[PDB]
Amino acid sequence: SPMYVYESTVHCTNILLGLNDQRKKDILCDVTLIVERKEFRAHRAVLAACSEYFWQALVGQTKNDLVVSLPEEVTARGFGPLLQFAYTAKLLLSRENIREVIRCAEFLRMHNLEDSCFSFL
Amino acid sequence: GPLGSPMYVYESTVHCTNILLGLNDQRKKDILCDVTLIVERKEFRAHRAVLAACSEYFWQALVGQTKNDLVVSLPEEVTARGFGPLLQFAYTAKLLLSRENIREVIRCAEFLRMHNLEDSCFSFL
Repeated sequence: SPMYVYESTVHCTNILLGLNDQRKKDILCDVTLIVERKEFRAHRAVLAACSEYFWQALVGQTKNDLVVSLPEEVTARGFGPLLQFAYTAKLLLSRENIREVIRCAEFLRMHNLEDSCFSFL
Repeated sequence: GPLGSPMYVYESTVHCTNILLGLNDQRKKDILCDVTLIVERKEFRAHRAVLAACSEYFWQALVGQTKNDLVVSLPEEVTARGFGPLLQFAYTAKLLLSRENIREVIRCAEFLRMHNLEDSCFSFL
């Protein structure tokens, strides 16, 4: 009658690696975001999981090949690493893009993604 | 390549868990889902991308399915009793079994070729 329990330490990370690989090959994606004239494929469900901003942006949408344009405040240079972060749990930035990424994150209303989150390699 | 050392790092130790909870939540509310699985005449809402990442059987059944409304009938090997805990595993990283259903679930896991069960206590025979 007792219960056997398994909690996988690797599963979440492997799922995420799988989804990121899909994104990079544009396999099984469902939304095209246009960010400052650049196309980015993603899974709306992953995006809406990370943020209320994308939740409201993507919940109703009932279209073949959905296409959502982000406003001018969101640039490609700031968004790219934030999209990749949603798929890896990792941000790795340099002097070139750190400001824009942080500024993008505040527009996309990501709580407490600030200066002080970052560390040195 | 980059300008400057890409040396400014942030790694989140909650991020993955958080995504997976959001996905499981989406699944249970049936919001932002995209496939309906029919298993022994029962319906399960899910995300094809998530199934494809967890299961080789689902990968190969689902890659190239571009259509919006998607219903997928699983064969008779897949029972509701053996699949239920597996779908939940896929969505939470946790598998809870007893003597009553273990064989049925394990058998179903081999058929689906479910990933990330090898570090478990369970034999696959």
